[PDB]
Amino acid sequence: AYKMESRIKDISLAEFGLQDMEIAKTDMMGLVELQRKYRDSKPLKGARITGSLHLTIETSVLVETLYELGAEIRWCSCNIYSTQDHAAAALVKKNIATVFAWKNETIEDYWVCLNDAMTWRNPNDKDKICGPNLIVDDGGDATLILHEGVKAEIEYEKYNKIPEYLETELDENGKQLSMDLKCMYKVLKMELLKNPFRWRGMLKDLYGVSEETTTGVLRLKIMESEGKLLLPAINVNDSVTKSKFDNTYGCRQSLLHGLFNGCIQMLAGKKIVVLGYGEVGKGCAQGLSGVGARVIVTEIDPICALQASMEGYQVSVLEDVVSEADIFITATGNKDVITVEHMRKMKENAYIANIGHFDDEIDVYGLENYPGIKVIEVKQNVHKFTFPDTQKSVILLCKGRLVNLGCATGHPPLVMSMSFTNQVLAQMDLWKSRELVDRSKNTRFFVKKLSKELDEYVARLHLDVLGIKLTKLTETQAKYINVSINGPYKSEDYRY
Amino acid sequence: MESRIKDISLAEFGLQDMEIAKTDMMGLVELQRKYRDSKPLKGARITGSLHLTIETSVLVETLYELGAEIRWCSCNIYSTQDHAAAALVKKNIATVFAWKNETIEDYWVCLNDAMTWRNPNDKDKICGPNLIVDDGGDATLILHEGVKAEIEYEKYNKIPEYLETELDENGKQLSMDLKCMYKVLKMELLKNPFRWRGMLKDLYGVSEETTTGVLRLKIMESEGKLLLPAINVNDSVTKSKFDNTYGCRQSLLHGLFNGCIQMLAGKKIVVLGYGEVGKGCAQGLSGVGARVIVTEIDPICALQASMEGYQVSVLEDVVSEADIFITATGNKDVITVEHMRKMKENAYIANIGHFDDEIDVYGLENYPGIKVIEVKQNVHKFTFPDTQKSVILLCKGRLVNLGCATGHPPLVMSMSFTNQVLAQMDLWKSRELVDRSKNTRFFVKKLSKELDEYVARLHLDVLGIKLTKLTETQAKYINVSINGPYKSEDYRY
Amino acid sequence: MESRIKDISLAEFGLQDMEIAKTDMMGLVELQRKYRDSKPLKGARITGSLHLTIETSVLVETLYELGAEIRWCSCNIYSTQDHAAAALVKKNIATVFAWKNETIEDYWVCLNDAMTWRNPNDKDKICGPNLIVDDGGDATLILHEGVKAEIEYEKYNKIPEYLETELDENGKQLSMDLKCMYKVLKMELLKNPFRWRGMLKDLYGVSEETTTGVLRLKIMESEGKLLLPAINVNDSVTKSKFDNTYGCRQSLLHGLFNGCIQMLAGKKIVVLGYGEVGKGCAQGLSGVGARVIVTEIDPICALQASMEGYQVSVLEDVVSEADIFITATGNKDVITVEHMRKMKENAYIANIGHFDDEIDVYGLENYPGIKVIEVKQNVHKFTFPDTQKSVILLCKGRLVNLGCATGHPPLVMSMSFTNQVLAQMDLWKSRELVDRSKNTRFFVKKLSKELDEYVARLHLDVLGIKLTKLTETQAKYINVSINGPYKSEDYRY
Amino acid sequence: YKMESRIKDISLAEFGLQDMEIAKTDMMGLVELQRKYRDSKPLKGARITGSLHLTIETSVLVETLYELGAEIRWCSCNIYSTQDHAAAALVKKNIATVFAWKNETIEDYWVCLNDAMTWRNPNDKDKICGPNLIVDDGGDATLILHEGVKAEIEYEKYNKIPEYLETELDENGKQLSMDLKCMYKVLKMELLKNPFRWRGMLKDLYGVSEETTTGVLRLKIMESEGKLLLPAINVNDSVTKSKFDNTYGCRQSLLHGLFNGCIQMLAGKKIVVLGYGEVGKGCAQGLSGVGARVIVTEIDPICALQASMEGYQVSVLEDVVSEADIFITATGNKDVITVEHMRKMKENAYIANIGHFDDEIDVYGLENYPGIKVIEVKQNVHKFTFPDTQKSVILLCKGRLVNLGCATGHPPLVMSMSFTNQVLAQMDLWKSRELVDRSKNTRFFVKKLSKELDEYVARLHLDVLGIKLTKLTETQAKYINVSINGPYKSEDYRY
Ligand SMILES: NC(=O)c1ccc[n+]([C@@H]2O[C@H](COP(=O)([O-])OP(=O)(O)OC[C@H]3O[C@@H](n4cnc5c(N)ncnc54)[C@H](O)[C@@H]3O)[C@@H](O)[C@H]2O)c1
Ligand SMILES: Nc1ncnc2c1ncn2CC[C@H](O)C(=O)O
Ligand SMILES: [Cl-]
Repeated sequence: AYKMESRIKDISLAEFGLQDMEIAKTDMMGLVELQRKYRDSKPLKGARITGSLHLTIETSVLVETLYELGAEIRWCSCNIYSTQDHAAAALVKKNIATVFAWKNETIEDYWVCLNDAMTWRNPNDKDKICGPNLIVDDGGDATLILHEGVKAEIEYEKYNKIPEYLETELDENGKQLSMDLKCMYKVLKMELLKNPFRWRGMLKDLYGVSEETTTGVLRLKIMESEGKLLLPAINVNDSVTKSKFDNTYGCRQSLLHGLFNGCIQMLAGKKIVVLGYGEVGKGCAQGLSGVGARVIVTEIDPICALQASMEGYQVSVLEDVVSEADIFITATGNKDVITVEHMRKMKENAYIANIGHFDDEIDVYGLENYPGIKVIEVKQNVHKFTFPDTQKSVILLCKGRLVNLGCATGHPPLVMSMSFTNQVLAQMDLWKSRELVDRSKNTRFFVKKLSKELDEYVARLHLDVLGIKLTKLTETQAKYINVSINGPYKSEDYRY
Repeated sequence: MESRIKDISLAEFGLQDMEIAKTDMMGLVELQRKYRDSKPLKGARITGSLHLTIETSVLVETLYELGAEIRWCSCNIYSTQDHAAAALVKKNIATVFAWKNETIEDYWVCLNDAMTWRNPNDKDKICGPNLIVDDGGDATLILHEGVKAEIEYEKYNKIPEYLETELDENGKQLSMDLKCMYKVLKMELLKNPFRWRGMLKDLYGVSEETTTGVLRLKIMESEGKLLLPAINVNDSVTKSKFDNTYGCRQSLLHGLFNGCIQMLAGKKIVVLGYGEVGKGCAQGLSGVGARVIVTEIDPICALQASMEGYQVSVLEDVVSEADIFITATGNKDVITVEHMRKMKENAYIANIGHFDDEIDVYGLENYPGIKVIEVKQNVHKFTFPDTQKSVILLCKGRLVNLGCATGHPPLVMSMSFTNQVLAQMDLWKSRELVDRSKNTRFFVKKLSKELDEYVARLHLDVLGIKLTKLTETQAKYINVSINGPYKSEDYRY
Repeated sequence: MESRIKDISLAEFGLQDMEIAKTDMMGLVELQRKYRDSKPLKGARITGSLHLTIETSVLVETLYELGAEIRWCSCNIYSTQDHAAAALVKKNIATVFAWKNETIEDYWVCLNDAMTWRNPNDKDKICGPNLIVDDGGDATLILHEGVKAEIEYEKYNKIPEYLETELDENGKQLSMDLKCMYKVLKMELLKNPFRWRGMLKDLYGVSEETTTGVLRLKIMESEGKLLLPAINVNDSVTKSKFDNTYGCRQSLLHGLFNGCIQMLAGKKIVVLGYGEVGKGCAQGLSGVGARVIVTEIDPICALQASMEGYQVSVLEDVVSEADIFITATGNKDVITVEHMRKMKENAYIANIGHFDDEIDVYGLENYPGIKVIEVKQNVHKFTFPDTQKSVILLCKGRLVNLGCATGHPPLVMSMSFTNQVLAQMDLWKSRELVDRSKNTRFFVKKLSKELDEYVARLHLDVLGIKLTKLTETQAKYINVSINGPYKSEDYRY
Repeated sequence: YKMESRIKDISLAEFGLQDMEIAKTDMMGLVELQRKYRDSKPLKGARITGSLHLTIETSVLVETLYELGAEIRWCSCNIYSTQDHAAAALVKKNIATVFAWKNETIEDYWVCLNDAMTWRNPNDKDKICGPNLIVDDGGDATLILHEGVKAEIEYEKYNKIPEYLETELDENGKQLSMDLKCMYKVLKMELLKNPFRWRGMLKDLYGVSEETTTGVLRLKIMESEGKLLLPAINVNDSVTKSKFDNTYGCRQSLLHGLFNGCIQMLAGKKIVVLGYGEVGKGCAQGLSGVGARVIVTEIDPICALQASMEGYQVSVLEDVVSEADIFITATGNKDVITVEHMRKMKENAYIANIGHFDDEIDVYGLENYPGIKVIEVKQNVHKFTFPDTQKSVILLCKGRLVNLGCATGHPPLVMSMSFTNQVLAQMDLWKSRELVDRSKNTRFFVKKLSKELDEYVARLHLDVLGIKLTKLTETQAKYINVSINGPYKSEDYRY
């Protein structure tokens, strides 16, 4: 059932995956505790969960936790390069989940895999096609294919034909659509022809989505302000134990791993430009400085720019340092941060990489299609592009995809356990409140966050890993600072 | 002879990494530009025993462009980058005996093969190298032990019984490296017992790369047993204060990130030895949030660690609570099987020193009832049967930055190897001064500060460094020449 | 397992009746409409021991639509309606072990089978239910007596003596229900002596339907021996004040009309017990002209009967003159063999309490030389040899409304069963809060007044009830919320 | 006896005899008559044909007539009211020759009645004759006799089978009821066997005693038109019959009929009782007894006010047809509930009749409505669904008297009171037989039993319920102007 239906690279790699999961668990005490505490009561019993999140060894422990808490699971990765095949094999081999993921997927297969993960069959009702009850999303692709599907079906009924926007290679104003959109549209057209009520049919049983990253939250917020969000949502990224640990300390280590694997050069003494000084950019700069690099920051936000200056970093606009810098790292969550025109001005063998969720930060398409460009594969997922006029080259790590997961194996278990403990709590919250979702009356959905009580709980579960000894307030002390001995200890607007 | 590498087809990826790497190896690039026409090393036979990385192939390419004939092998069983080896053979730069994941027996055969040259006058007769590039002293050791073997072979006119026994002087099992070296020596005594002493007539010197190899040279020098001139490359300022410190700062982290799946942040990481290597390791580990705890025998180095805010303890007081252990002492028996049994569940262990001796890997592997599983390529989890607790060892205790990663980056290696080429050029030009006819003793010397500063000058443009020029009056005030040297001989930088 | 019922071909009749019944079971209809998609009981395994009537079939259907997997049996040998059981099996709504006119032996086997679940992981292993819907407490009893048996079994490493004997502690013959339960318990000790205790880990609660079952839960709670959380459904206002009262007002009459051919008008009919059931019985009997005489032990209840114009006497003073006797006490030995021997020729006897213990049927059946004839299905005339006098007993003293008729009608059962579904949802939603690690003590609780009023709201439309709404000023004056609850916790309605 | 009888199953006999003995504990009037007259046998030699629901209670009536010396033939007066174990008991003991079973077709009903009226000549094997006396309930036995006589006169007048017997329509061109077509089918058949059959029975017919209101109505109509062909006794209007059986009997048996046929709770429901006469009064009382909200319909202003005095709403069917839950007809009239009323009722409304005939409800109109879907809910209970509205109504036992169609009728006590009147009426008719002159006058009347006998029936049942009657002193008897032994009330007293 699980092996037949799953689509993975190689099932024989399962044991390596299982051994790694067990080693990782020494530090993932949040997930370990959740399994110990809830594997019998099963708070997610009966829930069909579709996950779209980089299928790493850390993610396998997340999936395992969901499974032990009673859920059935279908999973895919949210990036073509991030899957670790031995982690994927472990899940399939142990019948923990039906998996559709492998390292180095074509963009076409990426969308087929996501759609496959969203496609369920109900054994209690003639194996009728249905959707998930809950979604674990990272970047919003699962949430996007649902909403774009609903949109495609409404447009389909309106004129009783395939929408024209799904059959063209151009967008609203003559520009070539990204390959990801063309590949998603190809799947949406394929599903309209099979059943044009598919996506709307899924809304009946869908009780929520828990989003992992900043870019996904951005997408959720935009839908919410337009009144187009079709299901409840929990913003996992903005938990303190997520955004202030994963985004920061996780990248501090994983960026370096990615650069070490993709870039052969010494980082020490190099001028490295970190574009964006947010939670991710802060961790990146700290890591880079930690190994002797001279970090130059770019920012649009005056507060973040000043914070960078307070840490001793030069803050410049890209145009003033593009011709002189050695390495460029985008961490903005924005688009067109590094253009082809910027690339043409870079010094010989300047390295370029992105750590934001999507490749849009760098004009990778513009570079690959530059007339007369020459490309060489330096190593797996590292390419050198040479311009014909100047004969100068630039080296791009993993086609602009998040470098820590494209050129390395992402953040280590400890911080992923903090992030994933929030995910499990979010999934439990959405499932346990499923009765309160009413579509025949309200229809308007919102984005929320987990309570500070839970947020603090995530931190408590990981203290023993590092031998942290916490102090306990006396009754008189608690009253003095106006808090309960058991927390929460900070006001809702506290920034840590 | 015919090169022995893993796969010749990897050559293009190797040549391509060499060209990228050269963007930063301006020392070697300059030496090639300046000396490729005059070829100051023309006619020289050079045998090298040094981790065959991409950075090393640029060193080999540089020795080749300067006119030397070359034979090479790696000085560790796991440090060879196969594509780098392939690039060298593909362009006939050198005859190579190297591949990643060699057995100890094959390591010694490769080395022996790299030292074997054929007579440029005759054909059927054998000879040795003129110059040696060594890292750790293994090429130098086999030469000396070979001579020592041939001498005692003639005296008692039979195979010396220490080459046939597996136990040492104290009845304890010899290391696999010694047994495999002794196996090779026995074979050469039967094939030709004048081989090692035959090489002495044409040996003009050795240039040693690392602290541990220099230690071996100094011991042979004090006993009056050194058989050729030697240049200590490790102790150039542009080698010891850059490669050992800043190179490890980045390469230890690379090795740990590849071998150890866990987060270093917040972990109590013990760095055993706070010398040039240890200092760099500590700095890197701190750079990614680790809590570094240092062990030392030298009260000066211990105070230095404390001045950078590090706790300084004895291993026995922290072995049960620490998370990761990193040996950087260049000593032996620093981590014992008894230390390992007291470690917490899934504690990580690794060595960055030149030899595996720092950790008792043999005692671990041969512990009664031990259970071992391969976590990934060159990472093993050992589980003790009495406690059911496990420890994870990176690459069987071999230098972790080259066993689980690709070693230091090109910039610092270019500085280290620029010193190697200059040392080779020095030994070669001074060959007439080596007089064998009268048993004169040989010595260990270092490169001049003039050349040491030169190495630094050649790499300033890589990082956009702008040097200030002294005025004539300023130069006089501090009593130096405008062109250097700028510091007295005992300056520590 | 495969269901064990009388006849699957009766399914269509059952399905039609269920559909007609739903016209009045608007509590269950609404729960299905509102929760069939979200499924608040999804994945829960529910075992039910409750008279399998058409009304119960709609309860089961409701639990199923809300997501549970279900196994069901009846809590009386005569109460199952075969067409109701067939409907459930035909539609795959539940696995059923029930049929009308079961032997006492088959009754305990059916209950035991209903409690047995195939483990979804290891198809070759057994497990128990997560939740239990009980009526009278036999499911709860067999579980607790099972645990007791296994503990006593390991304590002396042999089958406990009390399970292998036909006598009770005082040498008196055990009731057939106990002998048959014990038979099953001995059979399970030999198969798997960890069965019952193994079920506890996944047991989150029991919701109890009737007064007698609640008494049993209350005794276990005070002794500290209750093994799972419990919800007392009987004592919801929308249950005890409707089903027990008005349900019996109609179903007692239906039972009597089917079993007793004689006219009720003018007869002296003794109603033993004037509680919630007796009150309804008395009202129905006098509604068709009978002269009701009440017996009571409670002075308050006795006064209430007197206030409704009924004579209140002790059984002895009227046993020789009364025509019909109806027990509604929930007690035992209310009608003894000696009472029966003093009754007039052709006196009728029936019980409406949960268990047959109210009448000494065993003593009657085993009276020496007693003659018995079957008047009709489940109606027997016993003739004493010494007096030649006869008494006519309805369905061997089993609850007459369900033994000689089809029990209460759908409207009140919907009110009772809507309470059952809410209790099950409550127990399932808070399953994570149950813990057996800390070795905790379990309790009996009741549903809130908010939910109790909601049950009533769900049934107002059935009868065209137009409810008045409080103004904001009125609500403040009587100190309540416009949306209720409207009465304090101790309010008696 | 066992030779001719047509019943379902003789093996049910033991259960029937056993129920008879249990029933007799309360049927003290019948037990007393048997004890007083089994030796003198006042009905000795009388041939009695009965058409009255063959229940256990009726078996006791037949046993009583048999003990009193009569030869008996019996059938039921409804296709669903027979209890098979009761019929079997009579056949096994040779008490009577029986033609009756539960769930007869309408064709079989009339054949059974015709067979119960046919007697073999006591002085000849070959020839056939009629009964001496008739015990009738609803008037069907009486009807077939008169219609038979009418059909014989018509047959001889035009020397051919009367054309109203061959067609299946009435004067208006409307389809005849199935009971009329099947009766005519039998009357046509008998003209071809013996066209003097019915007139030949007159010679020996000494009278009929009628049980129910509807049968009496039929008798009163024949009497007023000068067409009654034999003396008749109105049993329905004895005080110990109409004020007990009709009222208290239905109070219990309507409920038993409803509880068996209708799965729903009666409490709180709006239940319409159409007709508030002796039957309706008892019905309303029983329904209220179990919490129903009774709504009464009436054409009689006196009866309507009576219902209002007991707290019942009085409405016209049209004003409540859309909101009521259950409808019970107790009028003895026709077309009280039409198809159009049925089409307006709420989803799953229940409909039933307790009057003697199904005519009160347009059952034929419902069954033949175009596109109607019908399903059997249980034995004798059907759900009918309309195609345009998709709404349904559930009819109990095709509109036949519900207490006997869906249950087993009144209990023994009141039936004993009704049947003690029947036995007394049979004795009176038989004892006065020589006062019937067929040669002289063909002017027959309907009379009732005297108040003395009426009070006697009540006396015979007082001990069943431990009733203690007070005795008048001589001075008290003179003061209220009655005899110490009754009668105690004037003839017009209404009780
Ligand atoms: N047949 C049904 O459908 C049905 C429905 C509901 C409840 N029940 C059962 O009916 C029984 C009574 O239920 P209830 O809710 O009326 O209980 P209750 O406690 O309200 O009433 C029982 C009454 O019996 C009286 N009593 C006890 N022992 C007596 C004795 N020896 N003599 C006289 N009176 C005595 C008590 O004083 C009490 O008032 C229980 O067994 C219950 O489970 C049956
Ligand atoms: N990249 C490297 N190539 C060759 N040798 C390397 C590299 N990184 C570290 N080493 C080890 C040499 C170093 O100078 C030492 O002394 O051990
Ligand atoms: Cl839940």
